[PDB]
Order: sequence, then structure tokens, then C-alpha cells
Amino acid sequence: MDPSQYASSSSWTSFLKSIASFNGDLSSLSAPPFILSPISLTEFSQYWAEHPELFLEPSFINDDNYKEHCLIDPEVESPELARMLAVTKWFISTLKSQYCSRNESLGSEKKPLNPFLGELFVGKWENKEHPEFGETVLLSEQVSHHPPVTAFSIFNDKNKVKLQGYNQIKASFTKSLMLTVKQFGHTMLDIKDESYLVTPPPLHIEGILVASPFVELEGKSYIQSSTGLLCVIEFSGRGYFSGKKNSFKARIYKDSKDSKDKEKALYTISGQWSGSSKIIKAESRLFYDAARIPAEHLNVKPLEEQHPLESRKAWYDVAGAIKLGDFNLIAKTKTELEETQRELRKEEEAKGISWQRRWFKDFDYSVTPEEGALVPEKDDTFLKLASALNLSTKNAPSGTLVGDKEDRKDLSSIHWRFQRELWDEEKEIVL
Ligand SMILES: CC[C@H](C)CCC(=O)[C@@H](C)[C@H]1C(=O)C[C@H]2[C@@H]3CC=C4C[C@@H](O)CC[C@]4(C)[C@H]3CC[C@]12C
Repeated sequence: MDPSQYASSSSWTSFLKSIASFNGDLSSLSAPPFILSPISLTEFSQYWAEHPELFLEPSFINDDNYKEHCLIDPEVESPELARMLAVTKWFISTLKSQYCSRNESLGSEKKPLNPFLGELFVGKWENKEHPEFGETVLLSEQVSHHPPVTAFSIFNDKNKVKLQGYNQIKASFTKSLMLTVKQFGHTMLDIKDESYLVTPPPLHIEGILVASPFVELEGKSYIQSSTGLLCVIEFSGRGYFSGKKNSFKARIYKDSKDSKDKEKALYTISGQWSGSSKIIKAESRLFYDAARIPAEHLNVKPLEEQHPLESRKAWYDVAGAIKLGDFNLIAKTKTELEETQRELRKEEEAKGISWQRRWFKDFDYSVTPEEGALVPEKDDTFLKLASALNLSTKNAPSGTLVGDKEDRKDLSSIHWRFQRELWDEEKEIVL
């Protein structure tokens, strides 16, 4: 059918009614084929680094050049501040990838494949047009299925730029079928010895009633640096109706203390994360223009060469059935994929290959670990940056501060950490 028929179709109305009895498990939503995406959530990890030059720019900023790596302020006060600006522009540059790519490729946000446990998605940006970049590697692993959790690392050994993080959600519908989504997890970015802690924002999915879903961001994201500098980014959907969307204001502070007072911002950035934004130092200059720089997608090896744990190969028949809009064959291929994976895990275990906690481990940060649980080393980055920001260290929604209501709920404190050795010693998977 034409998208203009979607909203009043029997399938759509049937799906909307089924939401009334929503069990809280999104996996269950029996979404019609036309609103299904053939991309797994393990691929979404790639959206952290689709502008290789912006990902890597902080590593090129040093005591001896920083005033030459700060396009909107050649008079920036410090290399630390220049780097905070660049990491902020990078983080803004991810949002269009993360929150808009299905709209442009499929014509609307669609319901992604729920990843199997142990599912892997790997690739690299080889950065051939820029020798000084080197290859940047993405590893993405499905570390939990009940509930779904994706962990990931993106690293550039040449420039000592490395990213790790993990993600999970909780969602519920309101009466008009808006879907409120709270993200959980965080991502850490190290630029040589300097670190940055990033928290993803809450969001809501609009347009379900009309069968044309889309994301809009709300609340706040933070970027807290080991330098003490902090960026607080606030999202809003003001001006819908006037055709405005995807707005934000980001303010960078000397430290989290100054951040409790807006008038102390060293810079204020505002605009649209999916279009353009300006910056004003404590008149204005263009900070980022998402239309001027296309996304660059990572290199993924051919399907014929992929290991059967790899997302695209693994989801291949299911994807083909979705593309064909065949309810029958989608139900069949899915049941087949479950049998494949069940048998594959058996073989992995038979060869003594660990498939479960493949490249990431769950660390317990609660002051009551289970006897031999994995626990963080003493100068752990996460603890020190969470403390500078007064971030709760528990499994609260991303961005929860100490003493917020959500920080008060006997909540756990388990966080996923990448183990590089595990990739170096990886038994099967290559790029
Ligand atoms: C009723 C189904 C509706 C058609 C869509 C509901 C649905 O598919 C939800 C689960 C889906 C979306 O609608 C948008 C997805 C988020 C998009 C972007 C990202 C960023 C990434 O770093 C982490 C994953 C996340 C948060 C997606 C999670 C699943 C959502 C909410």
C-alpha cells in the first residue's frame, strides 16, 4: 500500500488496539510489515561515529596548535576548552544519525529487529581519503536480550581515540499513543589521556496514531570531562506547527558548580541538531550545519563473508521477508532464526568459545557486590567523572543525578565495560 493508506488500514487499526493491552514488552507489539524495519538494534551503535573527522578532531588539538583548531573562536582560552568544543560538535553531529536515519531511508521511523543474545555487528571506517586518520573500528554486541541491551566500542588506535558504551530503554504509551522512551546507559570517550562521559537523552515517538512515526528528543544530555569542563545540552520540540523541530541549546561551563547558574556559561550553542546551530561566546558564529556534511557509513564485509553471529547475515532471510511485506514468511524466517541461533550457541560452546560475554563484561558498582563479581578498579574513569558531575552511579535513566527521585528507588548498579584483550584474542570474528 501507499503510505497515505497506512493510517486507516485494517492492519493499522488492529495494531493500535493491541497497544491498549500493551504488556510493557515492545518485542511483543505485533506491528504490521509495512512499519517494520529490516535493521537490528545492534547496528545502531554505528551512529556514534558517522563523521570520522569530527570523531577524531579532539586528538589533533594540543598545547602547540589549539588556537588553530577552534573555528568558532580562534581566541579560545585553553586547549581543554578547544577540545570540549570539538567533542560537543561531534556529539551534536551524531544525533541526526541516531534519531533520523530510518526517516530518510525507509520514509519514517520503523520498528527495528529485536536483537538475539550474542548477536554481533562489526565494521570499520578505513578513512582511506585521510592517511593521518587511520582505521576506526566498530564492535557492537548484544549483551542482554531479556531486557535488550546493546554494548559497543569505537576505537582508533592510530590517534588513541576510543569510545565505549551501552544502551537500553524503557518505554510506555500515553492515551494518544505517544511513546515515552527513557534511555539507560552511558558512553565514555577517551582522547589520549583526557576522558569525556556522555549521557543520552530521553525521547518520545510521535505520529504512531497517523502511522508515520518519528523521534523527538526531550530532557538533557551531559558531557562531563576529566578536565572539569561540562556541557549541558537541552532538547526541545518547540515550534512544531511552524515546521520547527529537533532544537537544542547546549551550554559549556567551567565546572558542574557553575552549571547551576545559566549566566556563567562560557558559550551557548542553539539551533537544530538535524540542521544548523550558532554559538555565542559568554553576535554569533555557525557552529554545526548537519546539511553540509553527509554521513559516512562504515565498511561492512560482504554478506557471503560474514560469520553467522553477525547481524546482517543472521537476519538475512527475515529482512527479505519484511522487504516483501509477507506476514507469513516473516513469521516463518523468525522461527527459523531462533533454531539457527540455538544450534549455533551449542557449537560455540562445543568449541569452548564464549559467545555470551564476548567482548564486554558486566561490572558491579554497588557497595554490595556478589562475592566474586567483577568490580571497578580504584581510579575508574566512570566513577571519577560521575562524581564531578554528581551523576548517580545506579541503573537509573541516563542523566539521573544523585538524590533525584529515580536515584532513590534498591536499584542495581551494573554497567558494561569493553575488554580490549577479548577483541585481540577474538577467536572467529574479523573485519
Ligand atoms: C510501535 C512501533 C513504532 C512503529 C515504533 C516503536 C519502536 O519501534 C521503538 C521501540 C523504537 C523507535 O521508535 C525509535 C528507536 C530508538 C532510535 C534511536 C536510538 C538511539 C540508539 O543509540 C539507541 C537505540 C535507540 C534509542 C532506539 C531504541 C528503539 C526505539 C525507541
